[PDB]
Amino acid sequence: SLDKAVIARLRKGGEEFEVLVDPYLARDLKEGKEVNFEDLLAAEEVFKDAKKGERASVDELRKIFGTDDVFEIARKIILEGEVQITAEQRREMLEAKRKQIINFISRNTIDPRTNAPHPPSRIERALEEAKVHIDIFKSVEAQVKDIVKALKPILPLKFEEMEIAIKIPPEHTGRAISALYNFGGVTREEWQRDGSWICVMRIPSGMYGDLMDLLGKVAKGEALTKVLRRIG
Repeated sequence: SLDKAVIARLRKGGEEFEVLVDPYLARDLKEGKEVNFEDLLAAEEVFKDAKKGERASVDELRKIFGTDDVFEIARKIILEGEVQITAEQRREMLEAKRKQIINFISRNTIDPRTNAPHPPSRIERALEEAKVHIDIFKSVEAQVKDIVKALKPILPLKFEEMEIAIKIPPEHTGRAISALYNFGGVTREEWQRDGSWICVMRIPSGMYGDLMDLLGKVAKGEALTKVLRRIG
C-alpha cells in the first residue's frame, strides 16, 4: 500500500502537513469526482513528516484546521496543496486525459465545412500543432471549450446537436429499440397500436453517421428518419 502512495502536502499556519494518498484517486478528487476516502488514504493520519512517520497531534490539527477529522483535513490538503505524483504517473495521467479530450471532441463536434466529425488522429495532430496544454486535474468538460477555441485558427470545429425523428416498423422493434437505448439520446418515445415504435433521438452531431449505420443494421434499412433540428 505504501510503496504505492504519494505525499500530498500543505503549508498552513507556519506548519507543514502531509497525507499519504493513492495518486490516482487524489487526481479524481482534484477533478471533482466522488471518491471513497477509505481507498484514497494509505494511512488515516495527518503527518508533519510522512517519511519519518511524525504524526500531527489532535490538538495541533484542531488549532490549525479547526477540526480533528482526518478525512476532511486530507481533502483540504489535496485540493489546496501539492500532490507529489511521480514523473511517470504524470505522463500516464496526461496521456489518458489527452485521449479522453480527443475522443470527446471527435464525438461532439463537426467540421463546419464537411458537416462530419474529424477522426481522433486529426484532433490529436491539431492539439500538438496548437501546443495545447492539457490539465490532468480538470475534467474534460471543464476544459474542452477552451481547447476547442485554441484549435479554431487551424482546425475549424463547432459543437452541435441534432434531433432526429425515428420510426421502427413492427418487424424490427425487437432488435432496434434496445440498440437505440444503448446508443443513448432516446426521447419522446411512443409505442404505436400497429406494433411500430417512434422516438426523437437527441445526439451530438458528430454521432449522426454512427446512428445511421446502427439503424441500417438493426432495422435492415427499414427504419424511417427525419432530421428535425440542429442545435448549436
